[PDB]
Amino acid sequence: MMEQVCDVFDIYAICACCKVESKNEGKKNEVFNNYTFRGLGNKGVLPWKCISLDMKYFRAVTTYVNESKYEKLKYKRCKYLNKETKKLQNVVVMGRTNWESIPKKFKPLSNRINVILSRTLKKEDFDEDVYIINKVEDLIVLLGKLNYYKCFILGGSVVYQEFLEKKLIKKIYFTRINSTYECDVFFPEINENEYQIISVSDVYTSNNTTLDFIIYKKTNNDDEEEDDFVYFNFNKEKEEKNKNSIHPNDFQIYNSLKYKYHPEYQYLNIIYDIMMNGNKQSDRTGVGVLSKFGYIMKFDLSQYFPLLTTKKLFLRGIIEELLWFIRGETNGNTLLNKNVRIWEANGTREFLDNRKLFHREVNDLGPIYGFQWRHFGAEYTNMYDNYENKGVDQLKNIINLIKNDPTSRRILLCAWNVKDLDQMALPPCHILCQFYVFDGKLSCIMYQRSCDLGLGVPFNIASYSIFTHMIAQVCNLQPAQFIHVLGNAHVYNNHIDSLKIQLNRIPYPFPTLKLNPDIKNIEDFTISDFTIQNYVHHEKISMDMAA
Amino acid sequence: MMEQVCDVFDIYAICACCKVESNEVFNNYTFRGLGNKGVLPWKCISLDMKYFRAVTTYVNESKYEKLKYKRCKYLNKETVDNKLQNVVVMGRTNWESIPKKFKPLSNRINVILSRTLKKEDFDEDVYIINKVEDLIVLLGKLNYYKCFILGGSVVYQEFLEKKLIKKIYFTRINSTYECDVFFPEINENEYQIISVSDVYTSNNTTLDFIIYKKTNNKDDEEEDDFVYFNFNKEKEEKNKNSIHPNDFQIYNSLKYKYHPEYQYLNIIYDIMMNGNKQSDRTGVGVLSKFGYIMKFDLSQYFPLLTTKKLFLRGIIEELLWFIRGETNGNTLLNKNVRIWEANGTREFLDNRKLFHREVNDLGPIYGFQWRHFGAEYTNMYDNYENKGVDQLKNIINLIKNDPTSRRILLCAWNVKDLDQMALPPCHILCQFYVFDGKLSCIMYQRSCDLGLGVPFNIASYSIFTHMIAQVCNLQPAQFIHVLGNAHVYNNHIDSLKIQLNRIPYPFPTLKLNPDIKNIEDFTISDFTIQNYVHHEKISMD
Ligand SMILES: NC(=O)C1=CN([C@@H]2O[C@H](COP(=O)(O)OP(=O)(O)OC[C@H]3O[C@@H](n4cnc5c(N)ncnc54)[C@H](OP(=O)(O)O)[C@@H]3O)[C@@H](O)[C@H]2O)C=CC1
Ligand SMILES: NC(=O)C1=CN([C@@H]2O[C@H](COP(=O)(O)OP(=O)(O)OC[C@H]3O[C@@H](n4cnc5c(N)ncnc54)[C@H](OP(=O)(O)O)[C@@H]3O)[C@@H](O)[C@H]2O)C=CC1
Ligand SMILES: CC1(C)N=C(N)N=C(N)N1OCCCOc1ccc(F)cc1Cl
Ligand SMILES: CC1(C)N=C(N)N=C(N)N1OCCCOc1ccc(F)cc1Cl
Ligand SMILES: O=c1ccn([C@H]2C[C@H](O)[C@@H](COP(=O)(O)O)O2)c(=O)[nH]1
Ligand SMILES: O=c1ccn([C@H]2C[C@H](O)[C@@H](COP(=O)(O)O)O2)c(=O)[nH]1
Repeated sequence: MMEQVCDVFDIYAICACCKVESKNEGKKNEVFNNYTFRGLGNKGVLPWKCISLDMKYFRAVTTYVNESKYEKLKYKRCKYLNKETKKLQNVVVMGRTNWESIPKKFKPLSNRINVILSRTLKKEDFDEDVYIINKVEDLIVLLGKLNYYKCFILGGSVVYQEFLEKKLIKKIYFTRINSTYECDVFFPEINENEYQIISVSDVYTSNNTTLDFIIYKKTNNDDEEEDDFVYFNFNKEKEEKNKNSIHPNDFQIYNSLKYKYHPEYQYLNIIYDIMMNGNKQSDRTGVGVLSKFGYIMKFDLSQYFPLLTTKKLFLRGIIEELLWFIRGETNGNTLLNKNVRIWEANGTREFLDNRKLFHREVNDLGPIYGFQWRHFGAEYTNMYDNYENKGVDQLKNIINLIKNDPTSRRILLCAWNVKDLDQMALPPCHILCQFYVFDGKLSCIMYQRSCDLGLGVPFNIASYSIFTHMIAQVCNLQPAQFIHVLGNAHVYNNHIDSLKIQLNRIPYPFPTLKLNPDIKNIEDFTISDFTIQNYVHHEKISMDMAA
Repeated sequence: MMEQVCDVFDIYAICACCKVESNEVFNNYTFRGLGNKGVLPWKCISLDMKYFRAVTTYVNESKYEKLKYKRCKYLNKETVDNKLQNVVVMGRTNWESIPKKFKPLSNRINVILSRTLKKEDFDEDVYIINKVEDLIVLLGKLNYYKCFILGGSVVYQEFLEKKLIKKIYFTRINSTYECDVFFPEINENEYQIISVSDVYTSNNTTLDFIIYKKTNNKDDEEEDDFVYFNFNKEKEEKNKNSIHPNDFQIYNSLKYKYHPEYQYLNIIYDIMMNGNKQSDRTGVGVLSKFGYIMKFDLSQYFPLLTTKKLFLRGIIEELLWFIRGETNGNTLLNKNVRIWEANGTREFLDNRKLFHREVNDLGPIYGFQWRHFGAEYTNMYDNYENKGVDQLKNIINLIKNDPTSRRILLCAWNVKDLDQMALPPCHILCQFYVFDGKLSCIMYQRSCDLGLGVPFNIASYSIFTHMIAQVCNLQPAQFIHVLGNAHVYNNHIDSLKIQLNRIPYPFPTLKLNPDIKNIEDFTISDFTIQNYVHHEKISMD
């Protein structure tokens, strides 16, 4: 290498970008890409009032130093300048407008060497402990004279534009604010060939927005204990086959990422695991799956709504399904009249006949979820019957227990009624929900005996997440964790190519779910009581690719 | 001038010890069998052999310079002497004991402590020595990564006596053999264990690998990226219970905790550090968390906890009682199995509003749901033959006829019958999975008393997996344990703190009488545990 200025001087950019108005931004038919998050500023200030978690991120990154790693950095810089060889601090560079946007109580930025770029102002115009430079070149001369750890370009847009076009940035630390505000300055459109995303953080809520932290990297375009690790892996040739192979190069992006901390990676990593280590099994008439047995996902509903972003999902159907369940309905026609076709195939004359339900009316699904939720143990007759005060009203029971016996270890909703399995159109995939209450917070475990990772699971995650919110609210609690246990976890072979596409997509910050807060009984919700805010997602995928 | 010679020249011992012939008390000295009649005590353990090969062969050429620099400084020298391999040192008996076809040991500087024979009869690359002192001389003049003392007894004895050993790479063979020669008693004060491997089956024995270390008293680009993602972690606020982790010195002093028993101990450590303080229906406190998974590989071991003593006659009798479909508490009481006694008292049933239920009539619990799900429960004496759904019969038929079915569940949580039960089932369901003639089992437990309950529960369902596997001509693969409400009783904490500071032993094995091929034909005599090496019993209360 002919060492580059950005690598010698460790020059990084840090920014936060929200989404922008854009003539309503198309409206619902909207395309999303990394350029969706581009809003920097409005009227010489930030577009948002306070996002404290971003502020705390920005301070920790820009203040953090590692003394032991100075030796190697001084040598490199001294070598580069062909030269021989206080508390160590980072340098932070601000345009004059950026500097003027910062309230006085914050500046100069604590535990940091403050640098301001200006032509109009000179050192005589500042009271503060700051360096003025009038030239990008004077910054590089200055880093050559100073003891510092890393150099952070803090914006604004004009400063971002010139440091990027000069190829002076080695990584961009980029906050995605997943909300829309009025903006009049924007971050430069990043060239996907110059910079690639290498890391994605967990998703958080701060001040009524979700947000995450991504890292772009510029492209090329007691030691003793370490050996004991090698020894303990003398037998790792069984997972070194990765039985199925499916080729490395099909996951360049997935495998390129260094930190994969976005909760959507719980889903994508299970799909990777099944693709590389799954067992080949028969399924039905030849169809074919890769299968594994026993996974757990955990989703923090206090921080986000885990609606998958690596493809497009609609929730109207699965919400109409959940309301249908809560009503205790088994009538397929109710959903079909709402153009929800989830249960259509399971209600046909042929499907019911092949289940031996010869005496069952078309779209009479029998004693499935709804009936077990409101009437477990009652004799199923038909889908029109009035089952009032027949069987156990489980739903009512668990709402009572959450409200009056919250430390109970017996708050389960169970759909797997052994007596009734053969009368069901098909037995339930979603066996039981158990609830947990601590400190005014409701968590839900859902055990799923059979899990179609390609099609079913993304919707099942959404269903039980919404359900946790509904139970949390009618019992006066805040939603905490939704915990999803996978028994038979499988990828249909038909889905494999579609999933390969999806695995190489980078998740977006999750949306948020809003419930009408006036709804105080589980029975009183209707479709318009549910709102998904700030859903940023990749393009729709048909998992079939054929029909 | 404060540097051990052992640290300079990097002298490690590597041994394999089985158990020896004669309630038994176990300790690290339990495992001391080395040899028998100038030969290994056992026919052939291919996994110990494989481990041996790798550890003694392996070098890191990128880490040698730092070694050559501390070494040549020490000898009051500067240069190499006046492809990097390791050094391997054998006693003469140890040297002869090897079948010729292994000698000299591939890719290794073979040495031989022999006061008797000399260079004469042997090539170059095969050094010989008269004293221990003359080994240091030869390492002083050599290019070698690390020096491994390969035994035998006399050699370990005198190398350990002369404080010359930096670490002991110690294989525990968990079977008994006839033996002439033994490893010395390793002083708990001289040495300490810093690492425990996974447990393995090789040649009809379980074994693990542990590391003793001599006691000290007696791209960084993405290294910073890692710290940025921790910007929002709680430091001492998230370690939010003052259980005082410095009471777990042993637990926290181990580097590598790969023994499957750590799946249990780590969950206890987690609920102690991060658990939520709650009341419960007994009124004693708990620390509780929600949602864990443990997986045990039944093909390699029987996961009976070793960090305390467990008894299994009672839990097997419970299981056989379930399989029979019994709900009669008295059957168990008359066999001195008292698991369900408290749940069958007049006072307990009355407080459960079961005023019309006879003592020790537990109602439609496990056994009744497994063999009669949906039948109308009358009393514990009624004949229920061919009433309700025989789930146990059904899961076995599905395993044999439809093994790729995703509907092989055994469910005890009969919502209709809960109020009639002495108490609702803690063990909600079992799901089964068949691949390549191998049976795995998930058991979902809604309520988990770590400490008293869960250790038994692992054993119960591990045994059941073996029984269903046998009668379906399958091999057991994984038992997978999902914990919903996972709690440590505050009255258990002092006892668990003692337990976490104990190092597991290699697991035992379960042998079933192999003639049994119908789930109903098992009897208590059909179950044996082999090679159960355990720490002292603990009263959890
Ligand atoms: N969301 C985020 O992460 C961030 C948002 N912001 C916001 O961005 C906006 C500010 O951005 P913007 O308007 O582009 O202005 P900048 O903050 O980029 O500052 C521009 C000014 O800096 C000086 N300058 C820049 N480059 C040079 C140079 N090479 N040599 C000499 N002087 C130079 C000039 O000062 P002069 O005119 O005095 O010569 C120039 O007018 C505000 O809304 C602020 O709130 C800012 C940083 C980060
Ligand atoms: N379990 C394990 O990991 C291992 C077990 N073994 C087993 O142990 C037995 C071998 O142990 P053991 O019988 O005690 O024999 P050793 O292998 O310890 O060899 C003893 C002989 O080595 C020589 N020797 C010992 N000390 C010195 C010294 N200080 N200076 C010069 N020569 C020395 C002498 O041979 P001479 O009289 O010729 O000078 C001595 O009689 C066998 O049954 C073998 O299979 C062996 C290796 C590993
Ligand atoms: C937006 C922000 C702070 N976050 C990220 N990720 N990257 C940045 N470059 N940022 O801007 C740094 C300069 C602006 O500073 C402030 C503005 C308003 C204040 F009230 C206080 C401050 Cl300190
Ligand atoms: C027991 C053993 C092999 N394993 C461990 N962990 N530590 C040791 N010191 N070992 O002994 C090494 C010398 C013995 O070598 C052989 C004996 C018989 C053979 F047929 C082949 C060989 Cl190589
Ligand atoms: O909500 C649902 C319903 C169904 N399935 C999938 C799992 C299996 O692929 C199939 C059910 O088939 P059985 O396991 O019942 O055979 O449907 C889901 O993933 N989620
Ligand atoms: O095999 C068993 C039976 C019971 N329990 C524990 C869980 C709780 O500590 C208690 C059951 O009481 P409830 O959770 O149902 O209140 O018994 C176990 O851990 N294992």
